[PDB]
Amino acid sequence: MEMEKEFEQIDKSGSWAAIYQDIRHEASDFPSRVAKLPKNKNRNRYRDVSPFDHSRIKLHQEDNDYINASLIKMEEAQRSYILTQGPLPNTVGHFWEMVWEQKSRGVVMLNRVMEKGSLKCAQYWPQKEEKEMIFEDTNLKLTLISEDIKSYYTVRQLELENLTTQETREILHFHYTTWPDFGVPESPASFLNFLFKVRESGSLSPEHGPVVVHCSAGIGRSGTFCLADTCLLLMDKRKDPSSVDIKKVLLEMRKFRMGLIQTADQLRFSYLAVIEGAKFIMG
Ligand SMILES: N#Cc1ccc(O)cc1F
Repeated sequence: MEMEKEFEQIDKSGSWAAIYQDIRHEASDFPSRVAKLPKNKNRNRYRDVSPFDHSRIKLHQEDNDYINASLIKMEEAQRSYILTQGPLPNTVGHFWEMVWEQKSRGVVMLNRVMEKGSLKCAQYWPQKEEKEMIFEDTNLKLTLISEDIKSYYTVRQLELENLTTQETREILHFHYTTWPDFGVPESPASFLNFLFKVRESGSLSPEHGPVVVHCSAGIGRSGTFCLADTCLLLMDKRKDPSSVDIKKVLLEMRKFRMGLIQTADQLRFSYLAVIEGAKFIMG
């Protein structure tokens, strides 16, 4: 079926939970043996969210190459993404090592450091220009260059220096700051505006390594971001945009990382975002 009318048909019939459970039943199951080794317990935020072995990002280190991060490669859309958990106190250096090694231009953050009164990820970037951060375990230095605070999101320019080679690179930090503590946003308008700002920066384009996207677990809000982006790109590329099937795209993405889209409300919100976004691309 088309999307917008499949949408109204699920709303009128109140069957979002049944649709979402079908997706969960059909999703791929692949091994995640490296994630579950005992030496990696303090590298995982949640015991039930792990990268598959076949798609995990490897750190260029001979001691321990593990990080909770997955490469999502979308062949028809010609887009790639790295989805990862919010960094932990003992993985902030690994996080920036990955950004460096994979040649990423942008980092997309969809959570606040504290939500619901608890810490959802480490304070992994510097908050003042004159107070830089040094990660001694991976030999990297990170400096805040500028910050632009808007009503729904903040954009930061950062400098990452590889202290071994003295090479430097500019990284863009796109921080969506207004996702509610419970539920999903009422309108997709500010999320779409944010997606378009990431696109306009070059961070999603083939001349750079894959964008790094995270929330707390790296599957829920993060899944919504890449699902919406890929669906809108396919609608631009194809002769028949109504042929784009969001449930099929989500199942393809779940071949590369488990659990993408965590609730039926997040599924409905993804439909809403793609529907409204398709009108702005042209309406
Ligand atoms: N990209 C892409 C893509 C194309 C067709 C499909 O059924 C699912 C997909 F993710």
